[PDB]
Amino acid sequence: KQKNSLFNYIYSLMDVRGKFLFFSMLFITSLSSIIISISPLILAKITDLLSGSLSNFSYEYLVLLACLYMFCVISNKASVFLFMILQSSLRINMQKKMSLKYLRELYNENITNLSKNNAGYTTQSLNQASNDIYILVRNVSQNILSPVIQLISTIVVVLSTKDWFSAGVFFLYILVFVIFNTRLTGSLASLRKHSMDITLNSYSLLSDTVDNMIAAKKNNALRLISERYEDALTQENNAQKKYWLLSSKVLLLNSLLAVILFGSVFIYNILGVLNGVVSIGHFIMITSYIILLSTPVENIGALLSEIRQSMSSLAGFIQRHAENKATSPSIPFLNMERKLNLSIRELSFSYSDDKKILNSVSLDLFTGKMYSLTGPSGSGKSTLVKIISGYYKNYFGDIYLNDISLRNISDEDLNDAIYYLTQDDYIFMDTLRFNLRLANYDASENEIFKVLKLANLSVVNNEPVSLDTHLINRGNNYSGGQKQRISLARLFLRKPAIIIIDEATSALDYINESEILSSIRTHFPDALIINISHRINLLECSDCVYVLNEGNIVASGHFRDLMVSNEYISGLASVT
Amino acid sequence: LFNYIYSLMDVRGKFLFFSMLFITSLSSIIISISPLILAKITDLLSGSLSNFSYEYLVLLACLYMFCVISNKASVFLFMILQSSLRINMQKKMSLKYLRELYNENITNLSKNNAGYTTQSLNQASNDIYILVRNVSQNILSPVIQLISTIVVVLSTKDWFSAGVFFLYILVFVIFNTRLTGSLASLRKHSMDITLNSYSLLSDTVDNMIAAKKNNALRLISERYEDALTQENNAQKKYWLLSSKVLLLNSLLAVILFGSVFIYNILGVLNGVVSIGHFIMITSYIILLSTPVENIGALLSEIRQSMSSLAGFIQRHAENKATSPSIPFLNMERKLNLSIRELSFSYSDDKKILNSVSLDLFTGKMYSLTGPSGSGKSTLVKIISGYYKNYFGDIYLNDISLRNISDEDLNDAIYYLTQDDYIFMDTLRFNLRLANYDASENEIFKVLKLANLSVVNNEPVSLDTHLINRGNNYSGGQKQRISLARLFLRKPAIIIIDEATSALDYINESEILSSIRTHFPDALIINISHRINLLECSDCVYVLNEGNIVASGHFRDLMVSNEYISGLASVT
Ligand SMILES: CCCCCCCCC/C=C\CCCCCCC(=O)OC[C@@H](COP(=O)(O)OC[C@H](O)CO)OC(=O)CCCC/C=C/CCCCCCCCC
Ligand SMILES: Nc1ncnc2c1ncn2[C@@H]1O[C@H](COP(=O)(O)OP(=O)(O)NP(=O)(O)O)[C@@H](O)[C@H]1O
Ligand SMILES: Nc1ncnc2c1ncn2[C@@H]1O[C@H](COP(=O)(O)OP(=O)(O)NP(=O)(O)O)[C@@H](O)[C@H]1O
Ligand SMILES: [Mg+2]
Ligand SMILES: [Mg+2]
Repeated sequence: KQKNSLFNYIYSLMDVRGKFLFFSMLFITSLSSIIISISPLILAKITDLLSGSLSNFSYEYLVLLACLYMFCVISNKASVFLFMILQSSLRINMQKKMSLKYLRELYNENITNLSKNNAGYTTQSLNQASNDIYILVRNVSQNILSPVIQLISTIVVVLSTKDWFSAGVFFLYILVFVIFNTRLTGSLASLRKHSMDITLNSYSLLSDTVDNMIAAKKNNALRLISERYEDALTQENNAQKKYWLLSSKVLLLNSLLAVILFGSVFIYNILGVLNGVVSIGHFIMITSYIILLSTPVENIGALLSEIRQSMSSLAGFIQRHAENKATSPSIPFLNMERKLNLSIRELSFSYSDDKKILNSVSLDLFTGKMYSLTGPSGSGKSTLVKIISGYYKNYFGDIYLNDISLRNISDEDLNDAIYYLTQDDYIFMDTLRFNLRLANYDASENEIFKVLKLANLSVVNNEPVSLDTHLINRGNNYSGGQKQRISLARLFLRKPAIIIIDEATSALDYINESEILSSIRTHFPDALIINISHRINLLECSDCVYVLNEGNIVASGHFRDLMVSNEYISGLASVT
Repeated sequence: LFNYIYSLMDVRGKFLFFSMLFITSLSSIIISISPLILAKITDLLSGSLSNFSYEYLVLLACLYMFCVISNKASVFLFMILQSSLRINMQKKMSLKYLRELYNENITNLSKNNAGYTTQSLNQASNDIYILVRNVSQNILSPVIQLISTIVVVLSTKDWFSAGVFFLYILVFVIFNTRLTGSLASLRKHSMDITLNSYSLLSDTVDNMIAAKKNNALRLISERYEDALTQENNAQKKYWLLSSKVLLLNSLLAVILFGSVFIYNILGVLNGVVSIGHFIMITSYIILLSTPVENIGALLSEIRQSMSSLAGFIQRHAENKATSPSIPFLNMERKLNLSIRELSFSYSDDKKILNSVSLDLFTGKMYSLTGPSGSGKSTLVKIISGYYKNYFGDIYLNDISLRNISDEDLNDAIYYLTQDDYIFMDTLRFNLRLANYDASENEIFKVLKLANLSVVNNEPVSLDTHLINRGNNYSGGQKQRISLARLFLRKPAIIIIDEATSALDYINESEILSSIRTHFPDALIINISHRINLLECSDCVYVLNEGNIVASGHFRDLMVSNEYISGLASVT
């Protein structure tokens, strides 16, 4: 079932130019194997014409024979050069389509599955898959028809000259070969997959160490960092050496078998020539076939190995990138109301198992009102808003948005209705313009600059901020607060019903914090605002405060009614 | 360059490399006899065909088989040694890179992402591979086969054949070297665009959640599709030149060797040339393709893998200022900080620190505040030796920062960064980052002081597996990992850059209490917008647009300064 899907996926990556280049590669490889299977006869015809006659033969016929042999050799090499030219053209062709499909496949993945591995891993995963496709494209376009043509014609012709021992031992070899190799192909594929996986693990650890280099540098941790990479590389070498040995054994055994079987056919025809039983022409033909047969034998060996091993390694890739999907019913044409109310009913959640993060959160929130959510680090404020923001769908209980459940809301509509301002910032290495166009693609130069004022990012160090400001990796080109302001500026281009601010202002000064938080309520008057904070002034300003403790909502109501009643908020209101 | 590749080979590596060179050379000696054995077989065919002529034909046919067998055994043996050598050189290459990356400056490290550095290793490893190959295979072997050919064809006194043969190698080596550089430049430029593309993929994948939640598939996809289009165009430009060189080299071979074939045909038809010699000549024409091909590779591959490997050494061994350092410095337990007229720019375009003049002392806690963009982080980063391109001076008990080794500075100062850097590993590993030699107990002791010894009424295990960017943990729990690291370290200066923002008053005050307890003589710089730290400090410093605008006690500043007055009014 998955075998059919694999080849259909490779075929789909080929546009019209791609399909021609692939069939041209198959044709040229097939045509040249026809032509080169003629050449051992030409050689035999040259040999007899000369053998016996004492320079008494048609010199014009020898020239015609020698020219035909040359045509064979020239056309076969022209074919090799033409195949590799078409091969690289098809690699280039299929490359772009493959890479975009990956990015688009990664975008449609769930946050839980995305978080599982880093960039180093996903980057090298594409690498392996691309190469796996390449191998499969090659093995199909080159090692299917061509070795069959050359092996069929060889037994047909040697059978025609009524040499039974030669054609016999020849057919015996292809039989013993195809059996022996298939009986060891899977054993190689498993050893190769396990290696390639360890290789991913190693690239994963390199990107992890390089992304956190400053930390390792400042803690003078070269030894600790170096040793855990050195361990990964040692796991890589050992996995590679295990493949190497099996690969080397198969090659040595296949070589020894060829020497024993084809060596006998060579000795047999030598004795046949010495006892006048066999002609020299025929002896040269059998000699010519023994030599010619190596490349189709090689191309079969390759196909049996390469097709199975690249199909195994490519199977594993398609699995960890298209699998994780529960159901998701969604609504066909939903046009959400400008005013939305949130109703969380007996919400329960666990990230893993054994430990529950949200016990039975029951809340009811309404349009145009600001609410504060607080609790100790580990209560699950972020978790709760993440679930409201559709990060996770594996939850017990229900969440409504004006009668409509979250389960029946499309991820596109949900993201248009709600805007979550994350605890950590996500700044793209690009222009400031690009980082803001993330929020709204169709936004004009003015709409974007207007938004900079709202996020207090229109002027930095008495200088006007350019929309063409290049932003370094993780936006570390900008201050902690300036990073927060990028993410805040995004909100102003968006048009949501619910606005979640998860400690999204923590890096800002008292002036900026208040001005932006003011601009949010001004710009979005009907927006329901959930605010996560450990600070009394941010809790004070809200229409109602909710205290989360160990998964359950322990206290509700006005801040003043809570600053003495509740154990946590009294703990906050310890200062002053 | 070649010394760097050679250095990557241990004793087993050097054997495997020389075995590859030897076997490649030996097989080219053996296979260069081959056209003469074919000639002798053609000679015998036009003879008497006596018992002895038949026996001689067989012994001859066996020698040609030995040639063909030994040449193929050599191919199989070479590829076996090549993969063994790849495996061998692989580890040594990769660690040298990581160790080279560790010794790089923060400014240069920040320039490119992991996607880029990961694929940069990929390209260089492959460039080494190619070079190892072209040297071990395409130098002695084609020379042997080309020399013996002209020598033998010259011996049989065929001047036109040996003439046009020598003419071909001459026209070939000239034509190709004329186009090699043009190919290398087109290939390097392509490989660089390839890095740019991997860089954009890792940038997009690392910030996927952001792009997902902003329904930005179109903007994200478009950006990558543009990069891929820049990649294809750069690749197609190489492809065309590569394809043209190959077709022109093929057309030259057809014209030159085709003439040698027609000449010897006419020589055979006019009784001038024997059939035995005519075979030997076509046998030499056919044999010559592989050494011509290996020279075609050597010429083109050695140049293009040297160009792209030159670039890799340039960007990974340069941009070093000076650093005079100190031989054996054993820093005093008590250190005072003296910043005198400090000025700094990141990109010279704008000044970030105007003329910061400060003086700080042992066992005293100081607070630094100001608006976002004033330069609090910048200043402490310079104190922490992140940057060295600064005007003015910074002392540490008479000793200047400029004369302090980055290792000693990192032992004297401990900077708790604005953003957290959690390693995807065990909690144990994240804490062992601070001190390698730390025992299981020293590490658990530190978990208590960090307020991380219990999470959700459950005891925290040192074997807790931490996901990419530590997103397996809460904002505050992340901050606590970085804080726990400080307790394994032994510094004189402790900088806390908004390192407790994600913590509530209780824990913020509780951890900051255990810091002062465990590090009594430590000078503490605290960057905070909150007041529960500013009020706790022995002195407050207000930074505004690069210059230090206010000093003294917090209470004396919420009277004098409007910024400190307004900040305190948030009660
Ligand atoms: C003139 C000479 C030209 C060359 C000759 C070409 C012959 C090609 C032979 C290719 C495949 C044959 C099958 C290989 C498995 C045999 C090993 C064997 O014992 O296999 C037992 C199983 C099938 O093998 P498998 O599970 O895949 O694992 C292989 C492993 O060796 C289990 O232990 O079934 C049978 O016993 C039935 C076998 C018959 C199936 C098909 C026959 C078609 C005949 C040829 C037509 C196949 C189509 C391709 C070629 C036209
Ligand atoms: N991805 C994750 N996998 C497993 N557990 C997690 C994950 N993220 C968070 N947790 C745990 O769930 C608990 C609550 O996490 P979270 O919702 O981030 O917290 P919080 O209450 O908002 N804390 P804080 O923002 O730091 O003040 C913590 O004890 C975390 O360790
Ligand atoms: N790596 C960098 N490259 C270029 N400019 C930078 C860099 N880091 C900081 N800046 C700029 O320097 C100024 C101050 O940066 P920084 O020292 O982080 O700030 P801050 O005043 O401490 N702000 P904050 O901690 O976020 O509230 C800002 O205008 C930044 O854009
Ligand atoms: Mg949180
Ligand atoms: Mg800062």
